[PDB]
Amino acid sequence: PKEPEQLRKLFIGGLSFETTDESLRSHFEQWGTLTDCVVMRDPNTKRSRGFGFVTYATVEEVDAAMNARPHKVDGRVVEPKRAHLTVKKIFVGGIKEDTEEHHLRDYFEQYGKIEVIEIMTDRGSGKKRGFAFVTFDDHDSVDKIVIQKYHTVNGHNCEVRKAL
Ligand SMILES: CCNc1ccc(C)nn1
Repeated sequence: PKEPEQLRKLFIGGLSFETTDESLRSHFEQWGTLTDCVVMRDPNTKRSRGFGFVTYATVEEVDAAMNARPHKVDGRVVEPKRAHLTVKKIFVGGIKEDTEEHHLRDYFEQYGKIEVIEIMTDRGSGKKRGFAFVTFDDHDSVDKIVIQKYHTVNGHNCEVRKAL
């Protein structure tokens, strides 16, 4: 059936205070069907809080919207994020001693543009320790990676988390 609603949402920060439900929707409907679109407002003044959210029908639509950044909405470049600890680096554990840089590259390059691959080695012996760090040029790669239940790299079932 339908992917969980939480995984179909984009929070949108940095809105122009003149953006409305209607103008935010007209913008983001370019990349898919929107089931919901709200600008957050003060309950008493109705003045914009400067952020909102949109909900797409599918995760592929969320991907399309993030691939179309930067978004200029009503004259202002906004900041869309998936459902925040916003980082560009992941820890990859469980890769043992036989996983190479090209294994990590070939797998993770389909999530985002890779800038650094660091396979960790023992400070004394030089032996591989069984984990690595991958740095991307942008946070959405990481956000897509860490919501997956599973990552299989070089036949290993890997543990992947955000790295600070
Ligand atoms: C040690 C390998 N480092 C990297 C960095 C970036 C890319 C794309 N591939 N490999």
